[PDB]
Amino acid sequence: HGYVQNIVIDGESYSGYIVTQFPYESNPPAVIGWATTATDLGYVDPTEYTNADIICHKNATPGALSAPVAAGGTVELQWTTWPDSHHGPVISYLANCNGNCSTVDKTKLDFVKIDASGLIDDTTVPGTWASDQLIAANNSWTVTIPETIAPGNYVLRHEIIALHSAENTDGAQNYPQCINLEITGSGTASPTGTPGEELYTPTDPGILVNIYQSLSTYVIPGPTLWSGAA
Ligand SMILES: *[C@@H]1O[C@H](CO)[C@@H](O)[C@H](O)[C@H]1NC(C)=O
Ligand SMILES: *[C@@H]1O[C@H](CO)[C@@H](O)[C@H](O)[C@H]1NC(C)=O
Ligand SMILES: *[C@@H]1O[C@H](CO)[C@@H](O)[C@H](O)[C@H]1NC(C)=O
Ligand SMILES: OC[C@H]1O[C@H](O)[C@@H](O)[C@@H](O)[C@@H]1O
Ligand SMILES: *[C@H]1O[C@H](CO)[C@@H](O)[C@H](O)[C@@H]1O
Ligand SMILES: *[C@H]1O[C@H](CO)[C@@H](O)[C@H](O)[C@@H]1O
Ligand SMILES: *[C@H]1O[C@H](CO)[C@@H](O)[C@H](O)[C@@H]1O
Ligand SMILES: *[C@H]1O[C@H](CO)[C@@H](O)[C@H](O)[C@@H]1O
Ligand SMILES: [Cu+2]
Repeated sequence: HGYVQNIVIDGESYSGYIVTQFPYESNPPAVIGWATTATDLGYVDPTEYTNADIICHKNATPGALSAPVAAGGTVELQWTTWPDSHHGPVISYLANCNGNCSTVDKTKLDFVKIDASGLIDDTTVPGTWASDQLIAANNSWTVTIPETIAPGNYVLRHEIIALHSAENTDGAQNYPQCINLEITGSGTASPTGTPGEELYTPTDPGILVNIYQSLSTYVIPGPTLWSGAA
């Protein structure tokens, strides 16, 4: 359980959607993070992989703000304290809004995988994962905006999938978090994305998986990493 509470881009800081506070305010601030009803700080499970909740988490609505970032620059996402038990991959996607992201129809976002890390080392079961690297780096993850991606208004969908109960059908726990970015630069690529409701299935090898054994490989779920990615 947890959420993205802060975002840093080239020395400027942007509050996340503080789901522990904003849902209970009459006038919460405008932020680049999407609002969600995931008030218990929980997850989306595989029974919702074809439903709108998997896109940007439960009942999510776009943030009213966007953060500028140069193509080729970095975006740092700062999570709340992530529990070590929640081992799994850390996956990040960009989707062009082709318009103002704050009024986008989230079912029309086609997500391009631009960053993904999975099982790092399994010499001691259940292994060291991207989520453990995230914990060690001050509970944060940094992604690079591909330098060739065309400028525009994009959603960054940043996600931890916790696998500690994924040995059972519908056991995986997806924690997606969306923020709005205004990407600048001289990129010209418009890679093909995947609709959020088509990213994952409940039987994917990285989704239905028993991490309490030595794994020789872990297939990170979702579409292929885009060749333009860092
Ligand atoms: C989430 O959206 C559904 C579908 O419109 C709605 O029925 C439900 O009440 C919402 N849940 C909230 C706002 O907590
Ligand atoms: C994008 O839409 C939001 C929500 O209506 C609005 O507040 C904001 O001003 C818009 N951004 C621009 C650059 O027009
Ligand atoms: C570590 O994370 C906290 C909150 O998650 C943040 O306030 C702090 O600036 C971060 N430190 C660095 C060096 O990024
Ligand atoms: O449009 C998708 C396409 O965009 C990139 O710029 C190319 O390098 C290809 O490797 C990739 O498949
Ligand atoms: C490691 O070993 C497993 C069998 O457990 C294979 O499925 C995998 O391809 C790799 O060789
Ligand atoms: C667990 O054992 C497997 C072989 O099945 C190795 O691939 C892995 O590195 C770990 O030693
Ligand atoms: C082991 O093999 C799988 C493919 O079966 C890869 O996806 C993984 O990254 C590792 O190389
Ligand atoms: C990942 O890579 C494959 C080809 O390697 C593409 O077909 C796909 O669209 C994604 O960019
Ligand atoms: Cu949890």
